[PDB]
This record gives sequence, C-alpha cells and structure tokens, in this order.
Amino acid sequence: GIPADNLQSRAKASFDTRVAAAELALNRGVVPSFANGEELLYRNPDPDNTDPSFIASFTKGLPHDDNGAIIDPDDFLAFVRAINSGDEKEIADLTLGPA
Amino acid sequence: GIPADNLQSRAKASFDTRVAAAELALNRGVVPSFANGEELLYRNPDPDNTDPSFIASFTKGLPHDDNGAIIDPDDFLAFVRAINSGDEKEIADLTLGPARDPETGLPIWRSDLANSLELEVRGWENSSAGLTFDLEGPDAQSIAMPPAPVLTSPELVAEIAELYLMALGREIEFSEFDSPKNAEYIQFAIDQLNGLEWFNTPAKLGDPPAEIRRRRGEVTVGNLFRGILPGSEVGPYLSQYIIVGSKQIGSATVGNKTLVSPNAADEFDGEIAYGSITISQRVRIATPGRDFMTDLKVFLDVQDAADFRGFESYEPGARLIRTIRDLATWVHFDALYEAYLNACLILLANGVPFDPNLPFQQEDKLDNQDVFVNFGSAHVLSLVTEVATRALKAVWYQKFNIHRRLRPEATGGLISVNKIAAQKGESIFPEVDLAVEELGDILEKAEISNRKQNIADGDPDPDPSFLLPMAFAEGSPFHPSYGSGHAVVAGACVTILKAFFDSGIEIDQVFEVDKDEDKLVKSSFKGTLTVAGELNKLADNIAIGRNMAGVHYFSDQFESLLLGEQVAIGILEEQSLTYGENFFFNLPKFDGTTIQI
Amino acid sequence: GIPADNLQSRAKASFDTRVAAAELALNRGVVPSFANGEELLYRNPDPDNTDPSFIASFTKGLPHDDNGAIIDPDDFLAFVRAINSGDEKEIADLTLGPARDPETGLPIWRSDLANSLELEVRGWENSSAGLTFDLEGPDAQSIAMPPAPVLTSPELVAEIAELYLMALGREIEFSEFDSPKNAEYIQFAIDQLNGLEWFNTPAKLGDPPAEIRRRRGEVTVGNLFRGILPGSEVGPYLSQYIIVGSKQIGSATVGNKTLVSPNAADEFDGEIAYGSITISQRVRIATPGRDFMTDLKVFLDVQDAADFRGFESYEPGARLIRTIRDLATWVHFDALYEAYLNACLILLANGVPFDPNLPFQQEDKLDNQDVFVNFGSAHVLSLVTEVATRALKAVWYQKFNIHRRLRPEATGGLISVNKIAAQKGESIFPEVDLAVEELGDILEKAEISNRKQNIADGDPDPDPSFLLPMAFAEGSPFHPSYGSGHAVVAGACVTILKAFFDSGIEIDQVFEVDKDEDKLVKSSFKGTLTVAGELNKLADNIAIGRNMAGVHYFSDQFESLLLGEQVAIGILEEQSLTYGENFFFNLPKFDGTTIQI
Amino acid sequence: GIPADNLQSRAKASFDTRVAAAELALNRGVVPSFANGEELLYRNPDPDNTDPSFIASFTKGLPHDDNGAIIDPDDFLAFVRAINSGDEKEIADLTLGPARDPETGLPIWRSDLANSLELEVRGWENSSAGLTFDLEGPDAQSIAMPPAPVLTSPELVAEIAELYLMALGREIEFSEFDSPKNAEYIQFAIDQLNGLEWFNTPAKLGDPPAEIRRRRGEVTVGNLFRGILPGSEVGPYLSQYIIVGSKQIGSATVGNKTLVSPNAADEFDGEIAYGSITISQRVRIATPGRDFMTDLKVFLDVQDAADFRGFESYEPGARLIRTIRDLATWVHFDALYEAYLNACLILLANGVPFDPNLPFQQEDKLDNQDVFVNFGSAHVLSLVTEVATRALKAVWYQKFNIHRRLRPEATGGLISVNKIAAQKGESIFPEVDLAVEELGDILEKAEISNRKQNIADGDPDPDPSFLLPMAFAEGSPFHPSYGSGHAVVAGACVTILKAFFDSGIEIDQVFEVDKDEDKLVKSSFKGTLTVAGELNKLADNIAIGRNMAGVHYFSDQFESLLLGEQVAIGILEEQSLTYGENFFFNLPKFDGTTIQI
Amino acid sequence: NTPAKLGDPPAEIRRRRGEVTVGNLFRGILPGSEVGPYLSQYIIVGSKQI
Ligand SMILES: [Br-]
Ligand SMILES: [Br-]
Ligand SMILES: [Br-]
Ligand SMILES: [Br-]
Ligand SMILES: [Br-]
Ligand SMILES: [Br-]
Ligand SMILES: [Br-]
Ligand SMILES: [Br-]
Ligand SMILES: [Br-]
Ligand SMILES: [Br-]
Ligand SMILES: [Br-]
Ligand SMILES: [Br-]
Ligand SMILES: [Br-]
Ligand SMILES: [Br-]
Ligand SMILES: [Ca+2]
Ligand SMILES: [Ca+2]
Ligand SMILES: [Ca+2]
Ligand code: NA
Ligand code: NA
Ligand code: NA
Ligand code: NA
Ligand code: NA
Repeated sequence: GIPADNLQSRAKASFDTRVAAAELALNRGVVPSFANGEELLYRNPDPDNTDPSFIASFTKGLPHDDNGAIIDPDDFLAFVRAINSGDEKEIADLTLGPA
Repeated sequence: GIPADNLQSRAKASFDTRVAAAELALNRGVVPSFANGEELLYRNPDPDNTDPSFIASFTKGLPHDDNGAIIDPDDFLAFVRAINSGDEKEIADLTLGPARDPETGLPIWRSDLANSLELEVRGWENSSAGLTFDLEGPDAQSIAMPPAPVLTSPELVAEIAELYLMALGREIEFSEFDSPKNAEYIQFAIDQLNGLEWFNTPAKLGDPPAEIRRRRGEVTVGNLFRGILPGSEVGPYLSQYIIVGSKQIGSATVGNKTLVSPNAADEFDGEIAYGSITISQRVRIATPGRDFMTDLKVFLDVQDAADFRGFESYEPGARLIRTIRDLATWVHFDALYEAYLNACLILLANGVPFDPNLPFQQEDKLDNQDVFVNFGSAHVLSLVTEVATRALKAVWYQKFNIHRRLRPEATGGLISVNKIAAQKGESIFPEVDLAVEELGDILEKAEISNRKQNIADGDPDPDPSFLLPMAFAEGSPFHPSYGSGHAVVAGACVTILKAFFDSGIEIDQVFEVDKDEDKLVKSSFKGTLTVAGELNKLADNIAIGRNMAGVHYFSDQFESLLLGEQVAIGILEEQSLTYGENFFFNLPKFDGTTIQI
Repeated sequence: GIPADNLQSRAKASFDTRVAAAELALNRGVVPSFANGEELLYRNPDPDNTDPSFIASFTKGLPHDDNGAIIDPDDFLAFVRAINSGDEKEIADLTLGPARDPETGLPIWRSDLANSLELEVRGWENSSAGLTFDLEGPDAQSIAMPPAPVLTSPELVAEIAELYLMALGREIEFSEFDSPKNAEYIQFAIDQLNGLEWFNTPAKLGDPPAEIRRRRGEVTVGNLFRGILPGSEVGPYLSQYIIVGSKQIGSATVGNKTLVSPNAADEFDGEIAYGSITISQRVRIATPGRDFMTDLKVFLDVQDAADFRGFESYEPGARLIRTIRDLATWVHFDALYEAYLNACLILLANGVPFDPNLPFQQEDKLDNQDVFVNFGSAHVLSLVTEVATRALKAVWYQKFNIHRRLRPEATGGLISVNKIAAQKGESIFPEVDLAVEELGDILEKAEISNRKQNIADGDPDPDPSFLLPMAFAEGSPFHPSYGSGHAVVAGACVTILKAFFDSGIEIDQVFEVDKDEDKLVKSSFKGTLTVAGELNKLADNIAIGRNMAGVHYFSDQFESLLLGEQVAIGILEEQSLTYGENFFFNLPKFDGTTIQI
Repeated sequence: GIPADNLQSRAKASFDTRVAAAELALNRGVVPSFANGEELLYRNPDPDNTDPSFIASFTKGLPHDDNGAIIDPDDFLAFVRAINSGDEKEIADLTLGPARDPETGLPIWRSDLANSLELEVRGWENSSAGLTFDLEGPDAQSIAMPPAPVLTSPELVAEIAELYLMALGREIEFSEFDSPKNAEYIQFAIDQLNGLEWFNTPAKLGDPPAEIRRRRGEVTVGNLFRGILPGSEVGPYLSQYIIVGSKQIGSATVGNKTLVSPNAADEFDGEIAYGSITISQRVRIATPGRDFMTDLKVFLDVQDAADFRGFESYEPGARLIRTIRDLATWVHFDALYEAYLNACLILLANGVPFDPNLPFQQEDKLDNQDVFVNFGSAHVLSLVTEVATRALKAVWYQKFNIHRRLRPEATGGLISVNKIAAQKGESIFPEVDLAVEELGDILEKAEISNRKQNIADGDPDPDPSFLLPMAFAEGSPFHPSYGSGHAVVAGACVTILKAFFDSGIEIDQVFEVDKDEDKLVKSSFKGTLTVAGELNKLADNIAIGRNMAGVHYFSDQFESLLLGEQVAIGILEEQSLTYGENFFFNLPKFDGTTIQI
Repeated sequence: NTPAKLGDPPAEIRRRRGEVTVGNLFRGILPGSEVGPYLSQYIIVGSKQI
C-alpha cells in the first residue's frame, strides 16, 4: 500500500500543534545561570560577626545604616526567600523602609 | 502516609503548564458555523442556465459582467476551494481582475479613469488566514458567528437603509445632531428608519436568538447611528477615549505635595502622554463631500480588483473628530489595536486603578509590592495588543471559510442595477426588490448626490446612479463582509481593558467637541459614565465607523464584537494557569453579566 | 472553575519524586569522552610486526619485557575487552604477572628482593566499576574528562619534571621552602621548571580550552608544587584543616556565661573534637630518605604485579605534617573522604554557620526551628561522605574504559630505559626523547639519588638508573593514572562543604607547623583566608600529595577535581526535588562563579 | 527466531535502573503507624474544662504551668498542625518559650539561674523532617514503629524505674559491676527491677507481638542495663569497637615476611589507625556526680525551651569509657554514624575479610581482581555513612508526625509533682499513680540525691524533688522520645557493617577497661565473640547510652533499632539493581535469621 | 586600553570595548550603532503622511 498521512479533527490538530510547540521548547533543554560570587564573598567587617554584608547586592527598600549597608542581614535573606517563593503573605511580611 | 504533591523540574512544569492550557482549550469543545443559505439559493436568471449566480456572496476580485454578477461561476467555486486549502500555487492559479490584453498583458478596465491611471489588480488579503493555528486562545475554527441577514430580509433592508443615510449624512457634525440646521435631514433619517419593519416591529417568539439579541427598536436622535453595547447609548456619541488627551508628565502627587505639569492644558486639547512624548487625537481631514464609486463603470472596475487605494484627497491640518466622515477616515488607516492602546495609555497616564481583584494593588506599605510585568502597566500593554491577531484569525475563518457575505457596496450595486432596470420595465436582481420598493425616498436622495459627484468627477451628464457612495476610493478591503476585522479586534481589546482596569471607576468630567471651534467643551450630560461604558462605546465607535465608511452592516459589527469577546476571554482563561498568585480578573461582559477569570 | 493541583498518596508522591529526579538526570543529556590518540599511535618497533606497543597505556600487571613494554599485545587487548564487559570469568581469564615456577606455583620475579619475599601478584582494583549505575547523581558515563597530555607534549615534559623534583625534594619541610638551607635545591626546582615551554610560554589561540584553563605560568617559591584552585596559592601551603585541631568539649557560651574546656589548648595542638573523643592530626612518619622502585628489576617486578604493599618502614610516633614525604604518607592510607570529614568536624566543632540560604538558620526566637537531620550537622555529615563513591564510579570510567593513561612510574621507566640505551648509541622509546633531552639536569640528580638508594638496598655497585623514585614500595595503585580517585573525591567532597557551610566566613587566626618543633605556630601571613579557600586548598593538598608520592601527574588531579565537582552538583540538583522547604545551596565553584541549587 | 534482549543507550539504561529501584520500593507497599491512644485520652482535671491535657505528649518548648502541664492546648494543637505541614511561616508562628516581657522582649524564666544567664529559647529540631522524601531506600512514611508504652502500663513503670537506677548509678564503673564495693547498690537495682511485673511475669498469649518480642525477664548482674540484641548479653558490657584501638601502619605481611609497626602497642591503648593519622577512643570526662534539672524551676524552664546547651563541666584529660556517665557523655556529642565508622575503621585496619559472597574476595592469583570502589573499603565507608540520614527521616516521622511521646525527663516531672502533691493529700497526675506507688524506694534515693545536687547548686534548703536527674544540662534534644535518632542510626549502620564484612569472623582476644588504671586488660571471658555480636553490642551501647543520660526509654531504643535495620535492608535491595556482578550480601538480622540481598 | 586575554570568559571577550573616540563615546556595540549619527532615525524622524 502507498505510505500516507491521515487527517484528524481540526480541534485535535490545534491541540497537537500546541503540544508540538511545547515539546519543541522542552527539547531545547535548559542552561544554568551563574552569579558572580559576590553575595557571600563580602562580609560584615565587624570581627564578632559571621554575616555577609550584601553590599554588592540590590537591597533597595531594606533598611540601611548611615553608610548604606543593610542593618540586618536577615532582611535580605528573607527577601531572597520571598523572591524564590512568590507567596503574597511572605512578601507582605518583609521589612520595607525605616522605623 | 500523609497525602502529598511532588515537585518536578522547572522545564517539565513549564511543558505541563502549556499542555494543560491546550487541554483546557480542547475540552471547551467546538461548535459548527452555519451560513444563511444564499450561496446556492440564487441562480443565474437565464432560462437555459442552471448555475448559481453567487450574487449575495463576496466576489470582489472575480471578473464581473455589466450588471455586477460574476461572469463564470467556476471562478468563485475555485476561489472557495483555494480558501479552504491555503495552497499558494492554488491561490496564484485563480482568476483575478478583468480580461487582460493578450499582447501587452494589461487589464482592460471599463472606466476611462482606471485605464488612464494604468491601474493594476489588488489581491485577496490572507484568504486562508482562517486555517492558521495559534499557540494561545480558542482555535479560529472552534467558535462561530450566526448566519448573516439575507438580501430579502427586513433586517437587511434596515441595514442598507442605515448605510445610505450614513453616507448622505457624512458631513453632519456629531455635536450638531440635534441642531436646527440639521433637523430636516436628521428627522428624515429617523422617520425613514422608523418606517421599516425591523425597527418598528419587535422580534417574535421562535425567531433566532441571535436576531432577538441584536434587533433594534424605535430610532431616536439619541440612538441614531449608535451601537447597542451597554454604555454606548448614554452620553455623547464619541467615547471620551477618542477625543480627550491625558494627564501630562510633571503632574504628580509626591507625598503631601501636588505638582502641576507646565503642559497640563494639553490634556484638554487632545494630547495623550505617550511615555515622554505625545499622541495627538486630531484626525486628518478627508475632503468634505467627496465620495467614491458613484459611477457604475468605476464601481465595476473596483469590483474587478482595480487598485484605487491611496486616491483620496485631504484638507490641510487635523482636527478632533468632528463629522461622520472624520470617523470613517479614522478607521480607514488605524493600526490594529490603535484605539484601545490609546485608551489604555489614557487610563495609565490618568492613574485609573487596576482591577482590585488582581494582586498587589494595595498601598505598598501594606503589601510591600508594586506591579509592572505582572498585574501592572507592562502586562496590560502586551495583553491588549496580543489578542488582536488571535481575534482576526477567528473572524477571518467566518469571513472566508464560512459566510462569504457580500460587502455593502455590492448590495448597493444590486439595488442600483435593479432600480435602473425596473425604470425600463425589466427585472434584474429581484432578490433586492424589497429594498428597492421600501427605500425609494432614500434612493432618490442618493441619485441626486451621485449625479453631483459624477459631474464633479468630470462626467457632464451622468447616467442615473443609485450606488451606495463610498467614503474610500477603493471601497471595502479585499475580504468578505461578515464579520469585521475592526469589530472583532475592538471586542477582544476592550474585553482585555475592562478586565484589567477597575472598570467600574466613574468618569469625573465628560467632554465633547465644540460646535464652533476645533476644541473640547464640557458636555451638558447629566449622569454618570464609567470606564467600562466608555470602553464599550469606543468599540462601537470604531465598529460603526466602518459602517459610516460604507464597508460593513450593523450585524457584521455586533456579531464580530461578540466573537472578539470570546477570543479574549479564552486567552485569559488559558493564561490563568501560568501564574502562582491568588487572583482573578473581573470582566463585565457585553451581555451585562460578569465573569471572574 | 479555579485551576488547582490534586493530592495523591504519599507512596505515589515518593515514587514520582524519584522518577522526576531520574528524569532530571536523563534530561541533562550526555557527552562523549575523547582519548588522546596514543593507544594505537605508538607501534611495536619490530619491522615484521603490525601491533601497537601500548607503551603510553596503563599495563601494570600484564607481563612486561626487560624494557618495560608488554610482551604480548593480546594481553592488553583482552584487558580492554574485560574492562568493557565486567564479566568475572573474563577477568579471571586474563594474564596477570610473569611465568610461575612449576614446583612451587610462585611467580618468578626478576629481582632478588621479590624472589626472596616469595611475593604473589595483586590484581586490578574494580576494573569495571565504571559500568556500575547509581541511584543518585550523574551516571558514571554521562560526563567526561578531556584527553590526557601526550608523552611528546610540553605539558607532559613539565609534569614529569615536576614529579622528579618533588621526589628529590621529599625531605624538604613545608615551613622551610624559603629557608637558606634549602635555597640551592628550591631555586634549582624553580629554575628548571621555568626553563620549560609549558611554564615559560602561554597557551596560544586555538589550543584546547581545557589546556588553556589548566596551563601554569611562572614558577615561584610561592606557587612551587601547589595546585591552581582559587585559594590554594594564598597563605601557607597546607590547609588549616589538615594541621589545626578544633574547639573542644566544655568550651561554650551559655547565655552571658563563657565556659572553657579544661583541654582547650588541644585545639592548637592538632586535636579535632570528634564527638566526645578525638582525632589527632599527627601523621605516621615514613623513614626519611627511603624511596622505592629505584632499581630496574624491582621496578619491572612491580610493573608485573609483584605485591610490595605494606613494605615501608616508619619511625616511632607521629607528627604534624612536616615534610613533602609526610603529605605522601598521609595520602597513602587515607580513608576515602577522611580529609573532608575531618574538615567538616572542625567546622562543626568551631560553630561555623551553615549556608544562610538554607532554612531555619536564624536565632530560634525568630524561626522556632533548629536544624539537624535536614540543613544541620547530620545532613552535612551524610552528604559529604555519600558523594565519594558516586565520584569514584565516574573517575573509574575515565580511568579504565576511556583513557587508560600510564602512571608516572611507567613514564619514568620509559625515560630511564631510553636514556640508558641512548648512552650506548641505541634508540629505545623515542616517544620520550623530548623529556630525556630537556630534563638532563634533573635526571642527573635522580641518577645520583637512585645510586645511593640502590646501595642502601644492598647492591654495592648498582647499574645507573634514572627511574622516578616512588614514596610507596608498590608505587601506584592497580588502576590507571587519569583521573585520580583521591582528586575526584576531593572535588566532590569540598563542593558539598562549600555549599553546605557559609563558606565566605573568614579565618581568624592562621597557623603553620613550627620550623623547629612538632607544634603549631601563628603564621606571618598578612591577608585574609576564607573557609571556601581553605577547603579548596585542602582538596589541592590531598590531590598533590599523590603527585608528591610519585603516582599522579598535575593534569590527572586538576581534571579529576572538576569531574568530582560535577558529580556533587548533580547530586544536590536531584536531591532538591525531595524537600518541601524554600531554600537553596549557594556553591562557589572552582571556576570562580557561583551556582545556586 | 531466537528469543533475545535488546540493548539501549547507557543513559536510558541508567534512567530505567533508577525507575526500577523506585518501582521496587513502591511495590513493597506501605503500612500504617498506630499511636498508643494517650494524646486525646488524658483530660484537663478542672471540672469546668473539657480539653485534653497532652501530659503524655512531647510538649517541650510549649509554655507550661507550675505543674509541668501546658497552659494552652491550642499551642500543642498548632504544633501538631505545623509538624504535618512543614511550612516555615506556620512554624515561625508557633508559641515557643514562656511569656515574654512586653517592653524588653525578654523571656521571663522561673529560675534565678536561667534569668541570671539571660538564656534565650531553643527551637524544635526539624519538626517536619518526616515529610522529606529520599532518592533511595524506603520512604520515611512507608514503615512503622508500634504504639509506645502508656504511662499506666507495667512496661513504663519498669522503664522509668530502670532510668532512675541508671541515673543514680552514673558513677559505677562497668568493670566493677560485680565488685563488693558496689554490691549494695547493684543488688538494690537488680532486686527493685525484679520486683516489677514487667520483668517478673512473662507476656501472655494475646499480648501485642511487639511487646512479646521486647519484654525482658529476670534481671541479673550479667544483663543489668544491657540491650537485647543477640550478642549484647555475652561477654563484657562495652563492645570491643568502643574501647580497643586497631592494627597500626607498619604492621603488615609482605609475601613471607612479617613487619611490625614501631607503634604496634597503640592498638592496645585505644588508638584506631585512621588512614595515616589516629582516632583516640578516650572520652572527655564529665564532672563525676554532677547531674542537672533536679530543681523544679530549672526543670520547668528547660521544659519551656531555656537553652542550657553547653553548661556542663569536665575534668582535665580523657579516658577509656570507665563509668556509666562516660557512656552518656560519649552519646551526648557523637557525630552521627561515628561509632560505626570507627568500628568500620577498626575492621579495615585489622584486615577482617569482607563478606565472602561479594565478588573478587579470593586471592588475586585466582580472580585477577582486588576491591575498592565496589565491594571494598571505599564502598563500605560510603554505605555505612549514607544510610544514617535515611534512617533519621524515618524515625523523625515516628517522633513528630505519629507518636509524640514525652521524654523521660517529662515523665519524671509528672512523678515528682504527683508525689509532692500526694504528701499534702492532693492528687495531681494520677496517670503516674502506679509508678509512684511502686517505685517508692527508688524515689526516696532520688530525693536524697536531688537534695544534695540542689544544695551544691546554691540552694541551702531545697524543696523535696523526685525529678529524674539528667546527665545533660539541657536534658533531651528538642524532639520527641519515640523513636531515637541515635538508635535508628545504630540499627541502620550496624546492619550495613554486618552485611558488608564476614561478620561470622570470631574475635581473637577480648579486652575490658582495667579496674585500677586507664588502660585495657585481657578479659576473663571464656567463650567466643563474633564481629556481628560485637557490632550488635556496639549498637546497644550507643542506644542505651542515651537511656543512661536520662533521654530515652528501653522501648524507644529497641523499636528504633528495628526501624533502622529495615531502612538499611531496603537501601541494599534497591542498590542491588545497579551492579552487573553476580553476588549478594549475607545479612544476619537482629531477629537471628539471615537475609541474602 | 588593554584587550581581553586568552582564557578570559567568552562573554567578557564579546562585550569588551577598545579605544574610546568621539565617534563611539557613550554608544553601544550592536552592529550599526557605531555608524552614522548617535540617535536612530526612528527616534527623531516622522513618517510619510496620509
Ligand atoms: Br473539530
Ligand atoms: Br521537538
Ligand atoms: Br529544569
Ligand atoms: Br481541561
Ligand atoms: Br481589519
Ligand atoms: Br464566558
Ligand atoms: Br501511601
Ligand atoms: Br527534567
Ligand atoms: Br582512590
Ligand atoms: Br553547574
Ligand atoms: Br547514552
Ligand atoms: Br517491582
Ligand atoms: Br540523633
Ligand atoms: Br527483610
Ligand atoms: Ca502594592
Ligand atoms: Ca533557627
Ligand atoms: Ca581478589
Ligand atoms: Na500613558
Ligand atoms: Na469592572
Ligand atoms: Na560560600
Ligand atoms: Na582504618
Ligand atoms: Na555474617
């Protein structure tokens, strides 16, 4: 018999087209993103303090000291957790602005 | 063990999200689309000829006889085959334009004008776009528009009457609908329409539900030439979003301080703040009183694909939309979603709140979160524009693959040829006998108007012509009448905006264009308009603008608006699967109900 | 309806999680591994012979001729087949060791020493472990090490020169690299290496990227015999984690009260608190100046599988690592992940914080949660150890199934045989002509050193020998050179520790071993070291320790470190699917970039 | 055609292997876990109060009243909700610690000591680790521990009696259990336990099978304070692997020659050869006779989360485990799998053969293959450590999500409060009336002991206290009693070692700690010990060490050992799919049967 | 004033800039940006009109 394709319904063709596009995107694979290493490199200069300073990270909105360094490293660490979660309550629980 | 979900890779979650949206679309199911039965109904009148005539189908581009009927039924049957196939070679094999000279290859036109301009043919605009799939939203073919009115129906007589009255009223200023100087013509229009069964008699039980929904009642100065979307019939004819400018850069509230733009007055002189630059609402001015396709030979050449695009003249300058013709000019060249993007820019500049059921809309001291890419300006700017092509594919399927309804110019051609023949005691195109019989007074006015045009165009003693005068030299675009690209995009785009903004916000000050000068004036309207009402009115303005140009009928526009609303709703529903936040869009639909998506 | 997820049984969620991790690993794809082309390049010099010689391949255990070339190429070809099959019978059918005595059944060795001990053969160590699958992490065969340096390359000449200089420098104390008494030898080493193209000329555009990454420049006292991981070249040679002890039980802060261990000083005398017991950093002391396999007959016996394991002598007692030889002793017997478990125990005892991007790392008054099984001490103690065998399977695949690179002792054997033959006007092993030509000054020192050793071993007038002296009586383990088990495990384990701890924490006080006594002293280093830097340096210490013993080349170690880092990263990525918490590991990689997993 | 298998890519084979292991785990099915019914049984005694009291549940950290009962039942109900959810915000929203001062935020403690130290709170240790999945082994929730003993049961009376006798015997030396100087106390302990129904009456048909398996009979000096794993009741109390050192580097057989380490005597003085360095078996010495939480206010502060960790004092130096207290100190700080890794290192150093059913265990002249990454030292070193966290997740699910059994200190608190109230003719905590009634003689000794402690701690005339004296200042860890992290890891790790080694090997020389000096002496034991028996005894030593500290009951330990054995067996079974070789592990189980995996 | 060196990250090599001139001052490096006037025609010119 002569090799052939078959028709299907328009609705199934539309579905299959959308899946085929999703499959094309999936089959591209993914690549990691690497940061420049500063976030945990730079440290609070206080000798009795084991915290990063986050001075080279975006911390606009978190409360800063008179030098422009964030006051509480937990504020930035919580901001990072909220970034990765997206949860609205978690976002609303962050510290924004000064006293 | 405690019931649980499992994580998977981000890439698999993205894939599964996309498949889930496709599955959602598939599981809506599909509906058929039914045509009105005219395509094989009307037959060649010659006794020895069996063939359909296709006189009520869009055949612009196929070669026509001296009466406006296609010469060879195979040309239309081949066109329909090409529409359903989409194959480029098959399209290129069609017959387009009139007979060509064998030696030179030139198309030989009927009109001295078309021959003297050495016009070539123009071709169909994406005659198979209705085959194209899309990565989002309802597939073009999954949804339907109902059968178009038939040429013998009260609805069509009413529609074509309305279009002739719009054509003959093109120099009327919106702000002067109720003025003494226009009373004779305005009352004539109102009385003529009120004399027609469609408007003066209600639908009856058992009529098609689509007819019941779109049927209009008593014509008044307040509803003359208006649409029927909720909001369009309240307040001034033109939406605020097509005449007003916006708040300008430099006007702001900063804490407890109010700053005022040095350019603040521009808001009330039709300037939209467009980023840091501006859009002017003032439209180019087509030559008053100049209409087209009023001569039968020129008309037939246009029906035979003569490319008259770009032939209009204009007066210098620009003005806020003033006359019916100006709204026709506006919709001749508007860039797709232009009206709605412009409304969106006004709403954004004016600080109109987004829909409060979206996330993060509270003061930032409460939610710690402002909006931009999702649920803010960038999001609505992309969404309002992206729906347009999805809506177009759906209406293209209705236009070409289902209904193939003739454009109003072609109906006017049948009417003119019929009436001219009847005056010599001959019956041609009896399909439009009812329209000819009922619209005598209007057609007499068109005859006088056309004679003046034909004289102006250089014919000192023209043959009588009852053609529908066109605002555009080329008449309609090169695609069928039902539905409309403009109206489907209007329906989709204003659906997006009503959902995205808090569209129950009331408008503070209502303007109209001044009767005497090219400026805005405070309206005397006493009442409240809302953002949603003015967006619906904007959609009706763009859609009816096409009717005022002579290129669509009322039913094309209304049914297209509903189709676009469906497309936008389906896109919002499928996109709902892509977000992690807890929210929905509140959408007030054209039917007065609300859907939460 | 509102989009949703559904629950399923815990058992199905566990299954689906494991499959999702397998799918993540599969979807990484795989890469090929390319060998350097030597295996079929070098040919038996016999004119009437169409066989490869396999002289640059690991053939330890197969019977060799008096020059160190295998006698029968089929023995190696069968070994390769058995490596790829893994079948136990096929392995047992291989030829291992030399001809045996009919009466006693014992191997007949070349050396009086091996015969007098009646040594038996030792066999290959899991020659098919590279076929083994694993329930977690990248499959052994999915990743690659690049082609090894070839015997004719500037890179190899540089590597083998370095190993001879390390062997001849085994009695130099780390603390005295810059001391006047060592200046003649240290400057000789530096000048000899700076005289070699690899170190004195940069890579050129178009060279393999792996060569560009691992190529070294000017040799200095500050970088002599060091690795190139970031951190290894700053501060003292030895990582703090291989010489310092830890805080001891009884030192603690309880609210505002400080308690001090009665044995607090043990921290500064090399005692790690290991639970409530201790680990001593003091290493057993191999007899100074005694090296092995400096006689050709003993060398060939070892190449023919003679089992000299356990033959070394030691001085009484133990000391903090003092000499180059002591670091070789350290890596002769270390238990797998030992160095890194010990570092982890120091970090835990000293209270170094965990990575702050893990959950629950705040004061408990804020988060109500302390850490142990997840994100605390128990978690890191299992993770640092479990990665080791996954890393070993990957490097075993490279060692046996891909590259089969000869160990440094075998390269030293080719050099010695070549040079001895050349002195009699014969060419043997021209493949190493460049090394012989360029390393004359070093080889002259080795010749003198070997004569002294051979005399000490009881030969009053030994033949000249230019063999690379081995720190271990048996020389290398019974598996190929490229890569290294020690270095791959180092790479995987320090990757875990840098990710799990806050490895940006700075070291407060830096120590070194005293020049005069077996004790720690404060370093004169002026600068800042970090936990990550000192963990990288620890990895480089264990890896280069193998080189200083004579059993690996620089490239084996560096490329193995990179392979181990990939194995640990993959395990962390796959394990990320098993947790419900919102967190990630921040990992500073060997290339200076950070990955968040 | 001949039936056949087909090859597929390596990557697909790896994927399919991992899925097959997940399928194997899934197809084992799951079992439910049943609690003992106490959680909603015991009610608030106040007549006008309906609520459960939760007095028999772990509530350490929640605020307690002056009797040790939680103040607000919602605090425990919320804790249970957070345990089952794992959400970090929900955990951080719990109530932890006592009421805080509104102005300063300080927790206000009951005890002058806690206030003077300015102690803060400590939080629960991974209260939702029982939700975590794992890439290998039985899922945490797939397996079960049986209901814990109830406070009114003969079993619990016996358990708590035993713990008080251990506490009061903390200064007894293991080597002097049968010494005249200890006869009065040892005979008191034996007679007191033999006076209790649990020990003096057998189980009866129809009792739960778990009770039948773990029930103990007549107490003797030979079984006093011992476990019941096979091997634990034969020979000296302490496993050889927690007191002996190992063969040292330099002791070796090389062909026909025996070499002797210059450090050989270190084997018999508690030094394990740890690679080329050493571990000392000598434990830090907690201050003799100093116990904790003997004062009710300090006890309640600890129940209210006061962080006393690190408060102990120590004598200088270290010694081989000598007294009951020393075993408690050993298990206070041991690093996870420490005991078992140390046993593994002894077995490796001593050359104990691997299980002979593994591949390649013959002399290499026969099999041409030595072992390392698979079936050799590196393999067992990773396997013994990796099982620990998988076992912990399983026991954490039992601890927090299922049973939430109160720790022994809390039972001692109920007993003390009850007895004090009964002396004033009031009934408080009648749930422990049986224990109070039966353990009078023991409680009188505790009262005297506690008064001396309370005087030493600075209270010149303390209130009577019958609290269970704790070896640790903070008492138990911040997680429930049933099961035990130490015991589950012991069960998993010794299961691995018994399977991996030839654990029927008999021990040649048996040692104990000398009665007079800190040294080993040859035991007088006449009989044979095996590696398996001494590994089981090691597990029982670590597990009972926790009981001797006051932080677990007998049933917690035994049931945890069984749970760990299941986890290790499941990991071995799933890993069996990853190898190409023909072999199995022979595992002698705790029940005396053998499984071949 | 110094070029990238062999072994530098490829992303650095691609985006590294050389000698500054009036012709490239404050410009980007997309192809086309460094030829002709600073501002694109599309941000200053109008279009053909109706
Ligand atoms: Br369909
Ligand atoms: Br694809
Ligand atoms: Br992914
Ligand atoms: Br669906
Ligand atoms: Br359109
Ligand atoms: Br809807
Ligand atoms: Br289940
Ligand atoms: Br994946
Ligand atoms: Br290794
Ligand atoms: Br990576
Ligand atoms: Br593959
Ligand atoms: Br199965
Ligand atoms: Br534990
Ligand atoms: Br079993
Ligand atoms: Ca907001
Ligand atoms: Ca915490
Ligand atoms: Ca063997
Ligand atoms: Na705007
Ligand atoms: Na609305
Ligand atoms: Na770090
Ligand atoms: Na050992
Ligand atoms: Na056994």
